[PDB]
Amino acid sequence: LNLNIVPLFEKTLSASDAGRIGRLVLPKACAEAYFPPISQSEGIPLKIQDVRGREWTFQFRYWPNNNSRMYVLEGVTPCIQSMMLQAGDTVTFSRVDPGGKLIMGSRKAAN
Amino acid sequence: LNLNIVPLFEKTLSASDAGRIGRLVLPKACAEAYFPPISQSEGIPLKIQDVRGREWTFQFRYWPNNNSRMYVLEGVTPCIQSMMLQAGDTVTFSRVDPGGKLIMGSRKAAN
Amino acid sequence: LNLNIVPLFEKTLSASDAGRIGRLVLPKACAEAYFPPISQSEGIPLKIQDVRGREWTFQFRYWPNNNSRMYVLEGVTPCIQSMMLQAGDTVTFSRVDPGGKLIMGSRKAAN
Amino acid sequence: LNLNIVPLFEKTLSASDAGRIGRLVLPKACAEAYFPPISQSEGIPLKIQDVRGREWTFQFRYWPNNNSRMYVLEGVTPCIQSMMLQAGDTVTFSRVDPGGKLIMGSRKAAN
DNA sequence: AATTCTGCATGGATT
DNA sequence: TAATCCATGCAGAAT
DNA sequence: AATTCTGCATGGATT
DNA sequence: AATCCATGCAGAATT
DNA sequence: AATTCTGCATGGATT
DNA sequence: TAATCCATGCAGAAT
Repeated sequence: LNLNIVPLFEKTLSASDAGRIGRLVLPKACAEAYFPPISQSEGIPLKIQDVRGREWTFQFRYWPNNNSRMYVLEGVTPCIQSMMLQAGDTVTFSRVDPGGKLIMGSRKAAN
Repeated sequence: LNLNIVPLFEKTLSASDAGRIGRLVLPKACAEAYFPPISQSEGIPLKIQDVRGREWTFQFRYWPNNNSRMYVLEGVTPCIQSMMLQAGDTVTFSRVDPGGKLIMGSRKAAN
Repeated sequence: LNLNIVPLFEKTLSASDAGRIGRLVLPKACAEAYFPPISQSEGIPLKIQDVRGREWTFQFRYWPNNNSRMYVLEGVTPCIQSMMLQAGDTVTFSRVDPGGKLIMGSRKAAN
Repeated sequence: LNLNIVPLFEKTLSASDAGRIGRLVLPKACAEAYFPPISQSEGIPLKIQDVRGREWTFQFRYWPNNNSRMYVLEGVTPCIQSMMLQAGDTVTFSRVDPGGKLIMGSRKAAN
């Protein structure tokens, strides 16, 4: 056995995503591409560690938006600014295979 | 099957660690607590991935010093340069189980 | 407020303890005297600090094994090795008061 | 090489401690009992490891207050936020030997 | 030549 | 004091 | 044109 | 009547 | 009353 | 233009 980290996708935080309300809008291509598929209104909870083993629990959810859905991680506020990261910076999602483990990272703006 | 990340230790890079000399000094308590034990001064190769998939292979090695040992990773220059680390930034090592895979991260210095 | 460590109990590591499977077999008297009570043998996740300050989360669990049980901590091998313990060395458990925080420690064998 | 944690003391975080001023009042009894002695208002830098192995540097310092002193750690807001603590939670300090290193941990309020 | 690379030595800071 | 640790110095070996 | 920083000062709250 | 600490607060320093 | 949170629905952006 | 996406606004809800 030998494991490998695979990057899945990335999101740069909007002002809305960052803090306050507590939800992060996931790019919908990426959300269904790499995260679990859900049809249920309020979808599954997701559990994801960072590189230091710090576990986080979000609710992975949709909103019907017109014809199609809008994807969110709810319950993000501790993670964002327990990792002390504000708006316009980027949060990253990767995966450990085999086993499909979700791990997240975070890069601050280029300047 | 469920996988789990545990933090191992951190090192804040000295000018020699980030220097062109291409070596990183590991604290001896941390090297023996968390990296595989080594008998021969000629070390062992260690492979370490970051969040973004970029794997590195360093030589984990020691030097006789007084009577005790001094521990180093050699071959970090590709890694330093690539994640763009300077002296005073911090490199962190944590580990994935089962499989004892080594993963690294980094935070930039506060100023 | 001022804090106090109370020693609870010791185990001499068996050849089966830690190792590839990574479980530490607890004497049933000590698990029920000192660890939180558990009804289902799935157990609970338990958090324990080692003599290095490091916190770990192991699974506190049993197997029924006829009427009586056999109790284990799972996920101990990185921690045991961190303390440089080998079979025949000793694993120790202590309590911090107030608060009953559990500490996992170690003294190596008489030779 | 005998490893051993010694617990030193605890403090319950006030709204000013958990606040964003970033100074933590050490009770003068504990501050003089366990931290290195300081003669002069201008403090010394102090390094404290957290339970997950990350190093933090605060300023250990005092203020004249009536005839006696009032002691503080400055620069705690990122660290306090890191442990997801708020007013009424508890911060604890221990001393890992060999090396006399300070460890800071924390348990959240009873609810 | 003169520079870089290797392996250990040494010394400032801390326990 | 006495001891330890680790950032860096600095002598050969090698470009 | 604030906010944050400082260096305390004051006062509520325990004995 | 003491003492200790959570917080007020009034200038200085920094947007 | 009056701020917080839920679940959308609107409309600028970016294919 | 065409269709979505996604940043955010904003009413019934709920504290």
